[PDB]
Amino acid sequence: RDDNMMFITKKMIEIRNLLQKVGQGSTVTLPSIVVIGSQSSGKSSVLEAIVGHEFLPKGSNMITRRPIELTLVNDPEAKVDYGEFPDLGLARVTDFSLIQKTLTELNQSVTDDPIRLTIHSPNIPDLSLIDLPGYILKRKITELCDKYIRGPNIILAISAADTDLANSTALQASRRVDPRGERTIGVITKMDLVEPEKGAAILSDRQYPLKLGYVGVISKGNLLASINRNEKNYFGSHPTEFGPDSGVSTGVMTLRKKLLQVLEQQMSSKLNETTEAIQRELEETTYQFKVQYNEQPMSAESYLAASLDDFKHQFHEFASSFGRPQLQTLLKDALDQKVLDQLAARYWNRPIEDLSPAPREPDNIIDLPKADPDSPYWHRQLDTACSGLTRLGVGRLAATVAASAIQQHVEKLLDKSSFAKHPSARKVISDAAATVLADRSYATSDGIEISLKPYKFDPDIQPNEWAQGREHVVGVLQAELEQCQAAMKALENSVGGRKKLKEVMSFVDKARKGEIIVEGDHPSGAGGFSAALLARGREAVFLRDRADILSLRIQAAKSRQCKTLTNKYYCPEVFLDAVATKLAQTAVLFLNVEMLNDFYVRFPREVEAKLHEHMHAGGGLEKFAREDPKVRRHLDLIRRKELLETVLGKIEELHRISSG
Repeated sequence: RDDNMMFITKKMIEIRNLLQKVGQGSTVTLPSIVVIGSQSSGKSSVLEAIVGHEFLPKGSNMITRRPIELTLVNDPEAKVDYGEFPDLGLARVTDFSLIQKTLTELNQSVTDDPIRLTIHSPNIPDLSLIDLPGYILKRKITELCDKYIRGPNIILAISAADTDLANSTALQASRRVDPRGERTIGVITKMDLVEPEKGAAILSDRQYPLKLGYVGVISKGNLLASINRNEKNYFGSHPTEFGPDSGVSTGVMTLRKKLLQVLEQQMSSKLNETTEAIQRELEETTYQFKVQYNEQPMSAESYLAASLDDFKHQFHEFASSFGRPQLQTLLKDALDQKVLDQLAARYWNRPIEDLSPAPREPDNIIDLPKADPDSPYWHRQLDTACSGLTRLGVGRLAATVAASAIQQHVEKLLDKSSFAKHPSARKVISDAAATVLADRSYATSDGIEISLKPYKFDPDIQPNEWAQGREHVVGVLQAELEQCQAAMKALENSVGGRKKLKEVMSFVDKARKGEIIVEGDHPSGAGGFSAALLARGREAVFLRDRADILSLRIQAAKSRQCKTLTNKYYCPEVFLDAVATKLAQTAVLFLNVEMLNDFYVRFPREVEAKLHEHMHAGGGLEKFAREDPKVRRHLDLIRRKELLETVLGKIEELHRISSG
């Protein structure tokens, strides 16, 4: 008739689960029933726990590496037998076969954390037992068991009637950690297959007595009531031995009632000291919240928003920094390299292989200053050079160059930004920039080609542009010369002595004249030189000839005859650089408007949308907060304080219920 006892035990198991949810070792907890049993005694254990409420998944092949915190609720007003998982909150399971597949899947998965469980049934009384592995690597299981039983939990030991009592590791360890036998109750299972003379012997024992006594039961829809009826009728077979007025106590209902009483008593006793300790740790947590974070509230979404605004301000400063002259230098450099490409491909020497060269005799690159001004060869050469340079993918070159530049700045800005950690969000940002630039790339390119269409027809060069082209050509050409000489010296140091590479140069020059010819029947050795030495000699001769042409053409570009633009066909370098600079600058105008400005406008919106879709689609906002240690400690402190507050509230409500 102790409905109020039922309610008070319910409130206390609730507050226990709350304390468990503030964390392990981060607070004091309330006791509960710990069950232990030997191999046979533990099969009878899991079977006992089954029949203690209703059929649930146990046994079979179990790792038992993780305990199972069963928290039961008295379930009036609900007419369906449903059990739910707290970690998978708000998810209910109707059939315990699904619970079978789930918790046995957690079994096969195997941290040492115990899985919590909650089951509601009107038949079952609210309780709080935890099932750890039964005794049978095996040293570790006994370590965890010992650790669990040493603390003042109400330990529930089971023992099969077949095994001797002094042989059961369940009762033996029960007596190991509890010599008085004051906080342990015993259950003798599989008791149907013994004589009731054994029943009185095992259940009523003076060899290893204990308070709370032993309780013998035979454990094995409507399975609860079925096992109940079996308990009621089995004892009619031998009523005088274990029946009314017999000292022993049996059946499942009595075991459950006793469990409720003992749990209520032990828990209620520890309740006062636990309560005082919780009040202390709430005081301390509040103190740390004041001193270290100045009581500043924090949420994951707040962190994400603030850091995103920081990144946006940083990007704004960058965009104010970037502008158009940077594009000017970038494009003008790329077109410098293109000018070099054209001049080499149309005027200068080629790569080197063993076959002797075609003569190219009628006109040569060095007679250019003193050649016929009306020369069809030179006219055609400079004209096809300019046509080739202009009718090149200058649009796609500008688009891809500006794209790589912007993306590089975005990744660097990210490196210095608040998104240094959280690599997932960082990748979302970078990929957003990449997709915006990719979207604008084609339109930028095609538009640049259209804007260049009039300079493709007549890129008329003004004298000032010509002088600019002269000054720039000198620097570009001389820089290329220095690169050639550096690669030459590197070739010398690579091959060995300068004299050796000079010898291989003599051989390659000999093969380049008529003085010697070689056939390709043996591609391993030609001359007194190896195949690799020969290849390196070819590259060395190429570098030599290109270097000589380069210095000669630098002197020619510095000549007085190149001062005026009227002999453009005599000075292709300066002319091509003038064309390159002009194309570069007008392409830079169109690029800056179209691609750059579209990036400055679309980039923040794309960041916002893709980040939202990531954080809300992946549930990755909470993990995003978890990634940074400082904010993780901050949110952990806030959650801890809130949890302790709600716990104290429940305790005060309970104390109100039992005081008035």
